[PDB]
Amino acid sequence: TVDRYLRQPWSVVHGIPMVCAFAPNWERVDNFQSRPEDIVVATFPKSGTTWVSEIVDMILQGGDPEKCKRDAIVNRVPMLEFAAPGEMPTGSEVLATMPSPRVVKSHLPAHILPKSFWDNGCKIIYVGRNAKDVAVSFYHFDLMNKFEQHPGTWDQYLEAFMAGKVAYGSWFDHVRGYWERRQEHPILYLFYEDMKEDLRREITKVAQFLGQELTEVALDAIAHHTSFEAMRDNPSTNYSTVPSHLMDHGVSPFMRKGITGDWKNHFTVAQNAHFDQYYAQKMAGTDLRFRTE
Ligand SMILES: Nc1ncnc2c1ncn2[C@@H]1O[C@H](COP(=O)(O)O)[C@@H](OP(=O)(O)O)[C@H]1O
Ligand SMILES: Oc1ccccc1Br
Repeated sequence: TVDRYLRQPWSVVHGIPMVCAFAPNWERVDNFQSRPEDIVVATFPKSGTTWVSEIVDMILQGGDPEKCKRDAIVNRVPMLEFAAPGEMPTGSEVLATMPSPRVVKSHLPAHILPKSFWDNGCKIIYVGRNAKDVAVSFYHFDLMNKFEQHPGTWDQYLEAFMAGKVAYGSWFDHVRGYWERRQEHPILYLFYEDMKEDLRREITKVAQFLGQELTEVALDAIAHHTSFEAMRDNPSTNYSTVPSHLMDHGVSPFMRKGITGDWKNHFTVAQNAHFDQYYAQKMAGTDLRFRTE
């Protein structure tokens, strides 16, 4: 019954391209009832959502791995806007029966994140990643995720990505939006590259933002269980339990490569030069900066 929604071109909601299966009955997102205690993990897709979600859930468990093994991260951290009409309950429905503090995954741009989150002052942890690696990760993600419009070739996908036509829209608007919205809201704004550089440093910042104290032992336990290699091999976090007819894990696994700089293995010389010129124009007039190396 969900099949008619899969592998369809993007729908649109509030002017933002949307996963086809997610777009119907969008009032469930507009009118989502948040709780003041909700923790929002917000990202442009493929920017480290799963990685930070597992860290957050681990902090809430005091660093105990086994409370995070009992269920897959897609059930422990539902995505707000997820829907699979006729096969699965929506993310919003699932969240209503979760005890507090709810950890809420979402990829919505800040200006269409449900206004309840802003009015309850919910803590938001945003994760940004450099646009080149995001493009690469999101291309391979769409090759394997049947919810997505098929991306065709990489060169055509990169063009769509730069023009903000992919699901959830313009990367440039997405990352700048949450960067500026911290002026009126508590937002911890993390960078994927900083987490590659020094993961324990970034865990400590997440912990302080959530008001949690971590012993030295728990910090090491969290870092040990959120390494790329650990999360790739963990069935609870590597999405290998998602059914085959929704994600073709053989095309590309979710825990694909987990590095910074895989763009160098995908951008052609020409694509790289054209991207850099366009990026520099788009990112002028913001102090927000990312690292590609
Ligand atoms: N512990 C970890 N360390 C590093 N990268 C991780 C990671 N867990 C997930 N990732 C990477 O995060 C990306 C997925 O992002 P999201 O969780 O927002 O969907 C993928 O990037 P790659 O496709 O470049 O490998 C995935 O490999
Ligand atoms: O399920 C998805 C669809 C599109 C982008 C990210 C995710 Br996660």
